[PDB]
Amino acid sequence: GMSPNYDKWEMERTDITMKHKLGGGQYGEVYEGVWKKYSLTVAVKTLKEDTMEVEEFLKEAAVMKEIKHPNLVQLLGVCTREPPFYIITEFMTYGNLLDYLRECNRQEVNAVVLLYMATQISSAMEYLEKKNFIHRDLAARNCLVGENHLVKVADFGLSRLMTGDTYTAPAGAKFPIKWTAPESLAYNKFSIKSDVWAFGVLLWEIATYGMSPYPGIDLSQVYELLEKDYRMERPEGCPEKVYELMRACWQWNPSDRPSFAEIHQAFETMFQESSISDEVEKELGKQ
Ligand SMILES: Cc1cc(Nc2cc(N3CCN(C)CC3)nc(Sc3ccc(NC(=O)C4CC4)cc3)n2)[nH]n1
Repeated sequence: GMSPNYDKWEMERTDITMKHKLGGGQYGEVYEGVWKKYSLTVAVKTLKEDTMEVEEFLKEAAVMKEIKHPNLVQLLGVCTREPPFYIITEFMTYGNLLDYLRECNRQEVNAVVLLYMATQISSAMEYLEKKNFIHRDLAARNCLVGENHLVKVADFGLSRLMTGDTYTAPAGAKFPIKWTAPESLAYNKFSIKSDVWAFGVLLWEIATYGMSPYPGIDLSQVYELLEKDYRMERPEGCPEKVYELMRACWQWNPSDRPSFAEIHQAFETMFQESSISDEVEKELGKQ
């Protein structure tokens, strides 16, 4: 018999040491912290006093208690009973994937590692796909990097458990044009298929080591271009099979886009073969 107000996810703020702010203010009020009890470094997202976004914060916290996967950043606890609200998650030492890609050593982050990243992400999405959840904000900036190129998807502020086949965002809502599928931009309609489209754009960010999508193109012209069947070109050095998958993710009709299960299977096979090849190449100097 547990105590009356026992809540398995709650923890006292005093258990956490708050340190420096992370993400240079780009990700809101998030700080690096330490869960003293375990001398564990953790990430802590908080909410400013006053704020008119408390509901959004609680929802984000709620969703994280519902998902668990090796490639989804893990919620460790929350402080949502009174005033300063906290969301505590495992710490990913290398930060967000976009900056990781923009500052990496390409000798280390090579062809094999890029496929490994996409394989890990598709794995997480296959999990969400089968749970019938939508992420709604897939982008390299929303993925994190740990030791040994470990990659996990994060930022579930818009993640939704779907009841139907689609989700209609409220009128007036604004979205990241470059990662947003046409049906979403035009009718605010989202589905696992719109996440697939987004995944295609994320593959492109990986392939280009973090370049911003649709180079030089004006945001106001993106939709018109897509409608005429324009799509970003194959990045220099990007394997043909990967670009094909990319193009499949950008099929105009959501029903024509592949499933994450299919995407994951494709990358798993490409990663394996590419990995083997890399190890055999190293073998050329040591047997
Ligand atoms: C969730 C999470 C985040 C992390 N790790 C990090 C690490 C990081 N770094 C800054 C730059 N150095 C060179 C490397 C480490 N910068 C950020 S910037 C950042 C901070 C927080 C969030 N997201 C949240 O707190 C969400 C999950 C509720 C996203 C990006 N996040 N581990 N776990």
